[PDB]
Amino acid sequence: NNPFYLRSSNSFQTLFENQNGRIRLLQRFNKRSPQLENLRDYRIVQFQSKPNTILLPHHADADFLLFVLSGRAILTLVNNDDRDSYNLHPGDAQRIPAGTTYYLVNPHDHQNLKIIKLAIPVNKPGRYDDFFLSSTQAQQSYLQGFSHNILETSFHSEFEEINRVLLGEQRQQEGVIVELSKEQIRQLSRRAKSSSRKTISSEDEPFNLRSRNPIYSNNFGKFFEITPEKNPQLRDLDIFLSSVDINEGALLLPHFNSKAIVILVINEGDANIELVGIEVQRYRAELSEDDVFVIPAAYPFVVNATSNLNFLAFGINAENNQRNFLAGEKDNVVRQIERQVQELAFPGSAQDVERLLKKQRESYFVDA
Amino acid sequence: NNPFYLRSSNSFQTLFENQNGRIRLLQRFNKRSPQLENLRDYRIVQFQSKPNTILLPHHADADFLLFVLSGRAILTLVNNDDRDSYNLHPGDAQRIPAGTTYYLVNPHDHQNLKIIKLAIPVNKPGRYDDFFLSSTQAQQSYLQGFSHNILETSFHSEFEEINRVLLGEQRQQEGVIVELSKEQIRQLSRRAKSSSRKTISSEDEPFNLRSRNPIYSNNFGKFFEITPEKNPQLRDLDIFLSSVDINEGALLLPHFNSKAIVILVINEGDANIELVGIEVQRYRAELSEDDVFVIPAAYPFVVNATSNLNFLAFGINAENNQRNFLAGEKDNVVRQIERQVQELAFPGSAQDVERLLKKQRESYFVDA
Amino acid sequence: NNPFYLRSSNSFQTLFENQNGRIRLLQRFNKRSPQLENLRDYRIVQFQSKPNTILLPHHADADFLLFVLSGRAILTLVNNDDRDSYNLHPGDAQRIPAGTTYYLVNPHDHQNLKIIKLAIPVNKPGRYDDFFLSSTQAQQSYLQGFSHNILETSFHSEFEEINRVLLGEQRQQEGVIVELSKEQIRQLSRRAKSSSRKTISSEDEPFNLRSRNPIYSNNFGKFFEITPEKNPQLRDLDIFLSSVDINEGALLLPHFNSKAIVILVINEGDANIELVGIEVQRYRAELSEDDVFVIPAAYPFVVNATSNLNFLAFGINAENNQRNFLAGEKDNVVRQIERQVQELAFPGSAQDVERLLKKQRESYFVDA
Repeated sequence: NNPFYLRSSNSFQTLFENQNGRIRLLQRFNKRSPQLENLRDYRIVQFQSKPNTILLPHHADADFLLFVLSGRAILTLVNNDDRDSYNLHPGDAQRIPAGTTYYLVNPHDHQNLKIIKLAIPVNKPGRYDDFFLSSTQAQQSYLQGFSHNILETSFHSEFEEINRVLLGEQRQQEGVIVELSKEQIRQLSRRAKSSSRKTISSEDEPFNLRSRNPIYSNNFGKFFEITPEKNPQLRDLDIFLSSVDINEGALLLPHFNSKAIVILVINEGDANIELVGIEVQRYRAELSEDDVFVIPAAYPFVVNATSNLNFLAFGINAENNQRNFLAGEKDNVVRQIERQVQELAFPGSAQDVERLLKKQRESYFVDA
Repeated sequence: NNPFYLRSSNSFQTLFENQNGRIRLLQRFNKRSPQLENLRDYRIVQFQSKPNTILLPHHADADFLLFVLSGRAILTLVNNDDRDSYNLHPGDAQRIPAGTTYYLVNPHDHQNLKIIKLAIPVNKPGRYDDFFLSSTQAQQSYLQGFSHNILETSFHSEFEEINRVLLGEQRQQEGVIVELSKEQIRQLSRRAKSSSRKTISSEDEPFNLRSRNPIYSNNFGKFFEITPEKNPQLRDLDIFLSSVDINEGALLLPHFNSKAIVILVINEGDANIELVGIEVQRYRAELSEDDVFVIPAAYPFVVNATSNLNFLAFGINAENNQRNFLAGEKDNVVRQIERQVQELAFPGSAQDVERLLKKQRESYFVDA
Repeated sequence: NNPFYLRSSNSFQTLFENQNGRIRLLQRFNKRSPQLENLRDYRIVQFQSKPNTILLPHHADADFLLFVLSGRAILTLVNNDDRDSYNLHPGDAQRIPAGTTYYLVNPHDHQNLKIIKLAIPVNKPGRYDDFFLSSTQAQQSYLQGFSHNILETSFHSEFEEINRVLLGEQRQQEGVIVELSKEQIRQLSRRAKSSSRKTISSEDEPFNLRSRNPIYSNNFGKFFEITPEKNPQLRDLDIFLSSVDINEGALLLPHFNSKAIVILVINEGDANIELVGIEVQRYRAELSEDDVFVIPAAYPFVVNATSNLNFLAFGINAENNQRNFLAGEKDNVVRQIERQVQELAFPGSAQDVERLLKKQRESYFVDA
């Protein structure tokens, strides 16, 4: 019973699912246990869709920070007078302001589209609703919420017309993810602007973690990260994003984040995490794809890859976060203690400590 | 019965009242429905007073954003070394910072003074107290909480003297709102600064809503709005103000605010409102003068004026809010949706959708 | 039963205590009484250690605003690639960011080190844990929370040696505050930056409150105060500091803060305090060394020193706070009400109210 571990097979609630894909909402971080209370305004959403599909137009009373784990997506946000459309590849991230109507195409022919969105609801901490403009066997259009008179007046048309064309009270679709012809992807994709090296510090276009060099990278791992200091959209959310690769049989060395609260999601592969909290308490879990683990701020932890692994991290409370390592040569806080203090904090000579800590000649990732 | 509707006769508690005026406090938004949790920091206050009256000096442990619905006022904020007096007219808005001693005159001879303020308590979320300096048959001066010995040392006088002059333990007024002579309004007014075109973006002086052009206006209504982007006091509170007129028998077309939570207050007239939440849920209400209605962020709604109508609205969480209309020609999000997506999202041809969405030819306000 | 008085003897919990000093954590501000709910993210920590001692390296999931009440300290913050020592004197303040490893030396040979820190926990509002790197008879190292296998791989070493050097499962020390030699204090002191007049507005270094002229000073009292206006560290936190000396038999005149919530801490001496809330409510307490008292924003209060007195104040919600006195010549709000409104608000003529407010020729501090 590890409250910071959310196994994908029992921590989600399906919101919409059919033959074309699925939208699952993670359980609230706080309802499991009160140690995660300052995550109460955040939810994780998972979106997955079959090739040649579109998620129909809708908005939500929540900001979404979306990140493409794998596949390809056309994300099109439709404003009251304009339309922004973006071509997303793995590693691409983009903020969707609360209450923006958008739709989401998977234009690939064989690859499934895998998206995670950090949701930030506006009206009530941690709970929001999807408002679907469309009419569909799964859900009613929100335009159906207005009376016959009000609708007739607003559309300057008889109710029969507006019901036949918009609502369908057979003629309507089956779900909120539906299939596309080739011709329509051919037209829906061809206005979509793609992320670039020149977008890493843009205020509107999508940006990509992996388009820049890792902060740490050796023969055993790669750690990509983008922080509020570099991106104004992450600056506004006070969030950082990381995407880290670990070879099978290697680990990310024990470390902790000074002030950021980390939500990590397994994208591919499996891994063993150990987490330390306060006499000390060991928190352990064995993870697989779609699993979620949360590292409270300043709690040390380690990630031991048991297969080839990638995970995404969301860093809440991100501003001026420091990643402090407890082993290895680079970024090792323990080795920065004055020698006389090392002497008194541990049982052992200064030189006996100094020698023990110099042994691991590598940094960040090592072989296991 | 609609948790977002707050009928004026059932939703206000009277804080003070007598023959000269009255002050009432709206109920906590998050008590009425735990659906309005992110409004818990805010309260609505309604102030009304007769001609040639004054609300005596006091302060509160809340920020106020006050707005003059109708009538005329002199607002005087007293500082520890200074004093600022303002000449206020219908549409005039001003922030009173938390803990600022002030008093408030109705200088008019025949017109009642009607004011609404948005309260933002400091010590407890959504709860604050008024601290009256005056000693009055309806509340004790907060000077009276100090003991006799501390009073005498503080003021360097016998308690008899300070009691006689400050407290009167008859010689004191009957309530906190009391009548004024003509001579005194004469004296109290001749240093009051008035709002003006150049005050539209001050941090000091009152700014008037309806002194710029309306952002939408046609033959059926007018929509005045000032946002954080134009006025620095509104930027600090992160609030927008609107004032909107609607001719009897017209309506504000269905629309939603992308991210702003709106508290609206009926200033004059009668209206029916329809609000759509989530299968859809219809929330409907018939409103009149002094009633309040709350629209959560990204919930669509309509407002149908059954008599000539003016309402005031406060937008919580206002920065970069977008107003998205669902019908009419201008700022219509539905009509920004790509055509092939309209075909897949509604049960009807692409031309069938385009043809209906053009039928309504007006924007914003239409005749019912 | 004053819900704003936090008597030392029954409002603290001992976190650590041994022969060389002790750390204590004040009870939650809100668990006391629902009146202080907007202080639920804050906690007070009292620190005290004997001469020639050191607090062993640790970090916490909280920001600390620490303040030296009396004595001398070397504060060393160790970063992942750097180290920063500071030489602290009474009045010195420094923010220790969350998750910053640090150790705290008392280099004095006779005087104790009295420190208070304002904690702002990161993961759960108002609740944090200390993460000691050291393996001591009083607490396990958090490195012990990782498994045998993991620790071997990370430190490239057999578990016997890791255990034999860092953990020691007799060789280790008794508590988290331990004694120091004179060789060691020599060495830990010779790079220790010391606050001065060019750090008053640093974003990094200690700044001394008492190195500037006080804001109020006369023959009875001294009132030093530094605010977020002039120091970026306090600006990020939205906190002011004050330290005020009052001679025995003198008193701080009745006053309120407009918008700041004040946590005061008796450093040295005894005082009677009258607090006034809302008919009016009298709140009284006899304070002495280490007591804590909260003054909600906009509540008038008075400090009557019954022995030579110094206290420290944290002003939460500090930006643009105004201090309004209610007696004396300078910064007296009551003396700024127009004559005619003084005529209406008190049962005494304007001439009688004029004479009585003028009678206290002194300001801020006066003699009892």
